[PDB]
Amino acid sequence: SRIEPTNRAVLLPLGLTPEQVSQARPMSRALFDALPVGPELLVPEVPNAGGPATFPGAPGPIGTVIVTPQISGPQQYSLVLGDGVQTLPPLVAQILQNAAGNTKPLTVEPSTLAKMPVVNRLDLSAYPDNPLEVVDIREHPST
Amino acid sequence: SRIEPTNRAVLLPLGLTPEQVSQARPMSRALFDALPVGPELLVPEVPNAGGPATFPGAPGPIGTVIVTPQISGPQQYSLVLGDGVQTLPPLVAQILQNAGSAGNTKPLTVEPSTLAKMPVVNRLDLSAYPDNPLEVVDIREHPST
Repeated sequence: SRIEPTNRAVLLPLGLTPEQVSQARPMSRALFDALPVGPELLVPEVPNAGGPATFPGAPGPIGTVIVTPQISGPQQYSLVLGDGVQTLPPLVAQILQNAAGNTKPLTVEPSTLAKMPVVNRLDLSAYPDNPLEVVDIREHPST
Repeated sequence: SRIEPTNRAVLLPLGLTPEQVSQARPMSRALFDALPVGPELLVPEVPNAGGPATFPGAPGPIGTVIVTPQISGPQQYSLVLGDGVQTLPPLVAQILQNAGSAGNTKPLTVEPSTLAKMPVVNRLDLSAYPDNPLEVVDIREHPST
């Protein structure tokens, strides 16, 4: 999956550094063809951000982020889609929380959030669960 | 590598103590010649310190330490040079603050959106220092090397 050096918004949550991105070692043309391609590691774009929602009871316009606490376990983050909401993992939410944007998401009650319709339309496959454990090539010269 | 007992700014972050260093045991001439010499453990000499930056929007004078807020992910320290900023390892940032204190005790906190505009530059060598505290061996239990 492709990455860029200037995009502090995606590097900072992921744990990468611009130097560590620009100074990486070369790769053979043969290995580059064997590996299947993933999407760009970029801030996931939301279509028609700021528009009105299709469903009743929506806490806000398209592209806004909503969060609800729990009695136990972590807080459940979510984003407003055109036809509903989709739950997002913490690391994905941290990407969106960086542009400036709002200082905090819309806080809401668990029951109303459970009553709203859930949709799945934005791809999360490329983003991980925790900061990446980047292998230091000087000690591991082969892949 | 050489180190001096008067430089409290470097002894403390590494995990050394002035008395401990002064009471170190002898070394034979035979072993002194065998070991290769490495660069000295001293405070990094940042060039042209204190002047204004060339690039726009610089958060402070050349040589100030910058950090980013913890809410946006693991904190990355950096140094502002004349033409841009270069990253710093955690252990070295502590030495620059302690030595370059002159009464100041903390860095300037800046957000990612304003940080991303600053150009990246690499103009000083910093690979000598380790990335974590020194596990100094208590010589009474290991008198041979």
